[PDB]
Amino acid sequence: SVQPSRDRKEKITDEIAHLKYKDPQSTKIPVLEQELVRAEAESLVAEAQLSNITREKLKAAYSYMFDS
Amino acid sequence: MHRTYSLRNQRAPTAAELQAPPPPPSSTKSKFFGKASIASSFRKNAAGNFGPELARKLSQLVKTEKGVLRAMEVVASERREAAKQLSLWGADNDDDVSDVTDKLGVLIYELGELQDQFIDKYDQYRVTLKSIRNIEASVQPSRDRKEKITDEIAHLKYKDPQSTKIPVLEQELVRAEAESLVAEAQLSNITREKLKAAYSYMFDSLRELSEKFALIAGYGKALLELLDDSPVTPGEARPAYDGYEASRQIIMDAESALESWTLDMAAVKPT
Amino acid sequence: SVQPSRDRKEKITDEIAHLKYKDPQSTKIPVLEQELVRAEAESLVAEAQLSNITREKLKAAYSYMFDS
Repeated sequence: SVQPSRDRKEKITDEIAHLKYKDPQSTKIPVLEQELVRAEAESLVAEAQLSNITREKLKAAYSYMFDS
Repeated sequence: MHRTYSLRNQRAPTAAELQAPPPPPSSTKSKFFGKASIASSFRKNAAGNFGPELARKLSQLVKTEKGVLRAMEVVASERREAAKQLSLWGADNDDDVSDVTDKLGVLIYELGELQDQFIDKYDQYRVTLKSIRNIEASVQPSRDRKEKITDEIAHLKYKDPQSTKIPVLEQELVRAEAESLVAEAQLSNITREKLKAAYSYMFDSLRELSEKFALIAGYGKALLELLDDSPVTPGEARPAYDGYEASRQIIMDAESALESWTLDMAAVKPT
Repeated sequence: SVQPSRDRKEKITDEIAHLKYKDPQSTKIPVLEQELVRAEAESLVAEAQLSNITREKLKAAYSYMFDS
C-alpha cells in the first residue's frame, strides 16, 4: 500500500522537471511545486510508520516463531 | 446597494437624481435571450457538467469573466468605430462643428484605448482566478480519496471487525488525514493571498480606468465650451472660427495631465 | 557571422539542461559546463564589438548618406 505513494511522488517530480525544462512560465508548475510538498508530507508520515510497523511486526513475528 | 423600506423594487433616488430626474428605460430591451448569444449560455452550463465538484463554481467563475472579456471586447472595438464614424461626419458640417467633432472623436478614441488596457488587466485578474481554480481542483481528489477511505473502513467494520484490511485502513485514514490537512491549510492561505492580490490589482485597474475616464470627460466639457450656441438668423453670414489653437491647447493640457498620472496622487479622496 | 555562435550557445545550454534532467552523473556534463563558459566568453567578446561596429558603421554610413 505504501508503493503507490512512491509512484505518485516520482511521477510528480518527473512532471515538474519536464515542465520546468520546457518552460518556466507554465501555469501547471505553480501547483506542481505545491504538489511536490503535498506528496512530501504525504509520503513522510507513513514512511516513518512503515519503519515502525516493520520493526515491531518483524520482532513480534520472529519472537513468536522462535518461541514456536 | 441602496434600497428603500418598501416592498416596491424601486429604490430611493440619489442626490444626483434629485437635480436631474432619471431618464426613461432604454429602448434596446430586445425580446430575445439577451445574454451574449447562445454559445456563451450553453458554455455556462458546460462548466458545471463535467468538472470537479469542488471547482465547479470556480470553473464557471473564471470562464464567466471570459464572457465579461468577450462582451467588453465588442464594446471597446465597436465603440471605437463610433469615434471613427463621428469624426467622419464632421466633414459635411461647418468648420466650428468639424473642429469640435473630430477633437471629440480623438477623446473618445482615447476612451476606447484605455478600455482596452482595462480588458488586458481584467484578463490578468481572470488568469490568477484560473490559477486558484487549478489548485482547488487539485485539492478535490484528496477529498475524494478521504471519503472513499472512511466509507471503506466503516463498511468493513460493519461487516466484521476481524477483517485484515481494517488494520491498514485505519492507518490509511490517518495517512489521508495528515495528507489532506497540510494543503487544506495552504488552500486557505493561497486563496486568501491570491484573492486579495487579484482584487486589489483589479480595483487598481478599475481606479486607473475610472480616473482616466473622468479626466477625459471633464476636459471634453472644457472642449465643448468652444461651441457657439447662438441662434443666428437666416440671411446673415457667420464669423469665422478662431478657436483652433484653444482646442489644441486643451488637448495638450489633457495629455500633460495624462502623462503625469501616478498612483501617489488621487483626486478621488474617499472619507 | 555572429548568428552561428548564438546557435552554438543555445545548443550548448539545451544539451546540458537535457543531460542534467536525464541524470547528473553523465560524464558529458563536466565538459558541457566548461563548454558553456567556453561559448560564454566566445560570444561575449564579439557581442561587444558587434554593438561597436554597428554603431560606428551606421553612424558613418548615414552621415555619408545624408552628406550625399
